[PDB]
Amino acid sequence: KLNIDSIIQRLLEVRGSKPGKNVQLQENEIRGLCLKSREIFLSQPILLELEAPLKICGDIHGQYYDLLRLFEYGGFPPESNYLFLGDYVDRGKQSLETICLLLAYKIKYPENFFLLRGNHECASINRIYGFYDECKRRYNIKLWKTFTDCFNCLPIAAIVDEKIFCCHGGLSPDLQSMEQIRRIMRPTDVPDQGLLCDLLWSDPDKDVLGWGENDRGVSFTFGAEVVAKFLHKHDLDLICRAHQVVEDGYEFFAKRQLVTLFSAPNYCGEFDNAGAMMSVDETLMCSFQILKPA
Ligand SMILES: [Mn+2]
Ligand SMILES: [Mn+2]
Repeated sequence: KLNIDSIIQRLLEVRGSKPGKNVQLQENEIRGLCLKSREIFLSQPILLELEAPLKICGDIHGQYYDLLRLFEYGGFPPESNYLFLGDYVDRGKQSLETICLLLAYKIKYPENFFLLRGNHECASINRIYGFYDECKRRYNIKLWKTFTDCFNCLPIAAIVDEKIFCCHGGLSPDLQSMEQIRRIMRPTDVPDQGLLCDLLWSDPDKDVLGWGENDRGVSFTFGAEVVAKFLHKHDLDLICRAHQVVEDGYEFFAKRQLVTLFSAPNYCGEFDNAGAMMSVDETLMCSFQILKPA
């Protein structure tokens, strides 16, 4: 029933245009993307095990023309494989086009295109920061609820070539074994405390040694020694996360043992930050493509 090729073509038809121009998909089509992608998310593991080559991207936040930019730098699927780390919606002006193209590509290339859950893929958050308002203005509240049901089934973390641990936010004090992530039940809303919360909300902090309070008013901050012990315990080389705006698009922490990625240049139209995209090759070498703000 769902014509994915037609949907992707219309979404990509606005390429090269001045940012702002919408793509008007039909309600039944956007609902179709949610229901079908949801099935795929539930069919695949909640802790993804992926293999290079792979392109990894951080926060997008409805900056649709910067998503299109990332693909023209990285290569449009299926030329390259992709892992996104969450926060697809809110703040930007085109959350709908952004999430729709991502879900379209997931349905089209389910073994070569991956999406993790960010803290904004939660009804309680995206009701406040723009996505609910965008859905209401352009379609209806029922469609927004259909996105919620989809988001509640997104995977939570990925391990790339048994060496890179990927999640939106960061580590948890309750994360002792990877089996604990695998035992998280979907669908679920993101709780105010616990493992799932921390994985989507925590931040690294240079001034903290162990675990400390997070200025967000939720989850914790973690220091470089916590990163060191986590990598050694689970025999990993790198934590790759997002969740925080960084000026150069990427930023290393704890002597290159953790990296923060952010893929929305000129975030909110307020910051003057670059976006970045991490490339991982077959030899497990990491490199970065940089998108300066325009
Ligand atoms: Mn974000
Ligand atoms: Mn976030």
